[PDB]
Amino acid sequence: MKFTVGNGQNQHKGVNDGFSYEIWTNGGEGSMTLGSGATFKAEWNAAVNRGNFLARRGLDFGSQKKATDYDYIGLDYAATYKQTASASGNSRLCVYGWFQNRGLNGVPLVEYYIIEDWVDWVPDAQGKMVTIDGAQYKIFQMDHTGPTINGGSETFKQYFSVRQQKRTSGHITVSDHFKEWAKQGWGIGNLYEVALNAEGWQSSGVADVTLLDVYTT
Repeated sequence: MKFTVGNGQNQHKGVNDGFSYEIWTNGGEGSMTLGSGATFKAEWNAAVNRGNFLARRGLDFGSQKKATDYDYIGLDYAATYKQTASASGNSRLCVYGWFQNRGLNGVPLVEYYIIEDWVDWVPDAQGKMVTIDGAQYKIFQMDHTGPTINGGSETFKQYFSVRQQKRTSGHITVSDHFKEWAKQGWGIGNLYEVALNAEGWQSSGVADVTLLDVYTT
């Protein structure tokens, strides 16, 4: 089952087997092919000025409770991921989601990234190295202004963990990243979703996610 963007429709989002799916582009083309469960394969050609593409699948949490209230959140994945063109472009493979702050006081709206692999460029800022799942990640936060899960342009926060040693398979203790961000004093809203995300800016490539499991205990 395939969903194509950049040829009439710029987005498709839905659910299958209890896991979300979403593909979107501005100015590129691409497709996502679902597999069982949360698995999928995606391909994009957006190696054009301001070409932008995303494909992601994940577990919705309903924005019900503080992300760090969940005792354990695991994500296990295996993928092949390749960038094949770059017009001064880049891409990343990452865990992705939001902390919703609707109804919450003195808490920011957060889009978060746990970046496992990237090509040519990755976000960076003054940050701190931490050890999670036996591996080094740099954590930092930054302002961003743009469209949001809530509607049009606003100024919100992005939280990042960037894996120092790139990889395309393994176990992520997603709840340990949330704890590390919490330890910095950063505000933590209600968990919207936990997804695995392939995105590309002014690039082309493929991500074939053959294993993807997201769970909470």
